Amino acid sequence: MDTSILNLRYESNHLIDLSRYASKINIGSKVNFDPIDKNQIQLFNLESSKIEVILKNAIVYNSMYENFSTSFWIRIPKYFNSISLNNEYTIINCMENNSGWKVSLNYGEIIWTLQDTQEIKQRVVFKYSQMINISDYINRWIFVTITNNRLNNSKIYINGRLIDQKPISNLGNIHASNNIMFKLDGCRDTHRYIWIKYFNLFDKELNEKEIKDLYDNQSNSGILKDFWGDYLQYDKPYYMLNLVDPNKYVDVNNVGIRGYMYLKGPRGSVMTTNIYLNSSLYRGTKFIIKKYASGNKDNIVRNNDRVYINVVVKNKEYRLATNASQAGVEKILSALEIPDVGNLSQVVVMKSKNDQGITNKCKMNLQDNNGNDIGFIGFKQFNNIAKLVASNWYNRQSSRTLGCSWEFIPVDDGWGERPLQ
Ligand SMILES: CC(=O)N[C@H]1[C@H](O[C@@H]2[C@H](O)[C@@H](O)[C@H](O[C@H]3[C@H](O)[C@@H](O)[C@H](O)O[C@@H]3CO)O[C@@H]2CO)O[C@H](CO)[C@H](O)[C@@H]1O[C@@H]1O[C@H](CO)[C@H](O)[C@H](O)[C@H]1O
Repeated sequence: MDTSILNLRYESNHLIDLSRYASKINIGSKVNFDPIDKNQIQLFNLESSKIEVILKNAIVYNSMYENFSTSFWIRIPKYFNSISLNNEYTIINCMENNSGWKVSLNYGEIIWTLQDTQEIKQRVVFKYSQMINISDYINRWIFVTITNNRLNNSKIYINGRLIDQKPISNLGNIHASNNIMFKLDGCRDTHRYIWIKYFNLFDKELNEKEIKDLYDNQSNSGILKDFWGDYLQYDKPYYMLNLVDPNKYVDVNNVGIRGYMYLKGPRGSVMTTNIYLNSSLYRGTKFIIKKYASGNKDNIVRNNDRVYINVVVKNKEYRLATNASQAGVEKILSALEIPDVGNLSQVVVMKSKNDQGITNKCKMNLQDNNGNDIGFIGFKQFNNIAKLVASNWYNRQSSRTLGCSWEFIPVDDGWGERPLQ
């Protein structure tokens, strides 16, 4: 039982339809594909930055009663300018002669619109704030699912969860376009772009289980993610965020075995008046993940990869390490001269999943040199200083949010902050 009417995927050297219908795909000259993952497609605010799918005539939506759904991932750069404030722009267009469906965006909004041949319309909308300290949505990959049941509602899901639903049983015949245009249409911000991936159309209303499964399956959950949702990489400098203490950042008081890594504050804020106000993300000692036991030639960090962690202090690389030999649960982490690590413990097991199954935010399980767990890396308040530690206390704990959850943040043009140093 195959409900896919379009499944747009990058294979070999081409974007192609992997559905049974084999619709034709025309790509403009200014479409960018991410080298690390060519399924990630960047569309600028330019006439030539477009992808047009010409649908088989027989699968064009033209009905009073047929249910259908769409799914895709999107990464939306922060809105930077007041010209975006009240400017709805189409991004995925299947409207013709004022009937059909489309996906549009606006300041802090993702919008679905349906319209019948008598111009009766209904919309469902996801809204997100740009005035939030740490956003789950701004410039981070979002999984969108929209379902349409002609007997009752359109529904919009975000990361597998229902956000909005609205009645559409009053709409009559909807006759959509023969082509789907992926293109910024009516956007007045000349600098705007989006990233998109994994666009699908389905000839049914997807149920909650199907949507959750699709989210889980397209998540690439064997691969660790950076803060934006891209693949976490080796050899790439990252700023660290601890989710349980998000107003602080990592620093090293002094390099060497008598120093320690710790959380210090304030992070401070980035703002453009009445457009955004967020915590500064480009703060503290950068981490670089290094290959240790990975067999893959590529630069991708996978679940259970055994690695080293380097830390950058005054533009020079040091090794994250601890002495595991004294009794005591928490092992304070230091930044060591790489040539002088000696018999200190440094091997880290990178985790994208809680157990074989359940996906968690990044964790780093430090090993001793006999291969026993020293514990997940987090932090411990030693009176007035929160020092970074590895601690098996974390390993024994529920599935609540703990101090061992981290995000890895690289500099990205959709965020727009300037690195201070
Ligand atoms: C709440 C707390 O401190 N939890 C610790 C845990 O501490 C245990 C025990 O819970 C605690 O009551 C006791 O604290 C007493 C102290 O030892 C005495 O010297 C003092 O006179 O009075 C204190 C209160 O009676 O200490 C115990 C440990 O010696 O110990 C575990 C390790 O087994 C953890 O350290 C736990 O704190 C967690 O540590 C985590 C990292 O491992 C992480 O940082 C968590 O933030 C933190 O909750």
